[PDB]
Amino acid sequence: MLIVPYNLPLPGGVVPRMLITILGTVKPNANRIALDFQRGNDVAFHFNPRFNENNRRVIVCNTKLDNNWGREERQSVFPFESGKPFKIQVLVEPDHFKVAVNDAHLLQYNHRVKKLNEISKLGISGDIDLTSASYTMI
Ligand SMILES: O=C(NC[C@@H]1O[C@H](CO)[C@H](O)[C@H](n2cc(-c3cc(F)c(F)c(F)c3)nn2)[C@H]1O)c1ccc(F)c2ccccc12
Ligand SMILES: [Cl-]
Ligand SMILES: [Cl-]
Ligand SMILES: [Cl-]
Repeated sequence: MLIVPYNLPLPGGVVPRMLITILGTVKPNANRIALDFQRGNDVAFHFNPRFNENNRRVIVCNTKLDNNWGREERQSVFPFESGKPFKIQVLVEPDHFKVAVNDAHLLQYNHRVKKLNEISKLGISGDIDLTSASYTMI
């Protein structure tokens, strides 16, 4: 019910206490999903489930500055399943983005991009049916 890739404007950027909620369903034969919190052409926070990286499922997080990817942060907890509905919650906290999937804490990602108020778009892409994408202040 939303078209992927989908752009969600974040007006005035992000700020601590801002909660972003993404609902959708992973496609049957999924390979990849990405959420990109963007500051212009930079990617402040890339959140990238890979369903088949050398026959392993991994989430890769990173930042893109001046077209260059930095040091990846990985982990092995992988809550997504092909064919199944998911909820991703991204809570902006003072020193990191905090991600929970299906109401279970997954990971945190320390802020590398410091101008939070310039992180003004969220891109959602890859092998999903996207139901909804929104934000609220908690
Ligand atoms: O391409 C690999 N790595 C290089 C780069 O790593 C970055 C993070 O450090 C971004 O994820 C880069 N990236 C990812 C995307 C992307 C685009 C989309 F439209 C999506 F829907 C999506 F989910 C992801 N765009 N840029 C990626 O190309 C990669 C290397 C070795 C392996 F073995 C891989 C196995 C499966 C998938 C990817 C690989
Ligand atoms: Cl910055
Ligand atoms: Cl700021
Ligand atoms: Cl896409």
